[PDB]
Amino acid sequence: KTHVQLSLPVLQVRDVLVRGFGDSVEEVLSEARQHLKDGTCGLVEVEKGVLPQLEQPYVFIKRSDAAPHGHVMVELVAELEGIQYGRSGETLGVLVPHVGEIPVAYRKVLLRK
Repeated sequence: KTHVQLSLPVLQVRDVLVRGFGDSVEEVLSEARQHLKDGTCGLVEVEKGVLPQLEQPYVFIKRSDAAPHGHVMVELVAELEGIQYGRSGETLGVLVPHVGEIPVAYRKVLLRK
């Protein structure tokens, strides 16, 4: 399927144990997609002071359209030293590995895969 319904655990930035997906734009997009498929991907909501506490390159989920079955349609955009790889809508948050942190909420998304 071109899209997959996912419920992403929303993590507090200070709880996150693994603060990025790797060391290159291509690697972080690769790893983000693998973790989304394996159900091992978390979401951190972006506010003042969040991104400097995480590791670049960043992987964002961005709204790709204006929400089937309550799932917002999203795609992946990476960012490294202020340059983004991909073009999309509003940021829903930054993706990180999930390694058993307790979430505060869930974010239902339809991931363009």
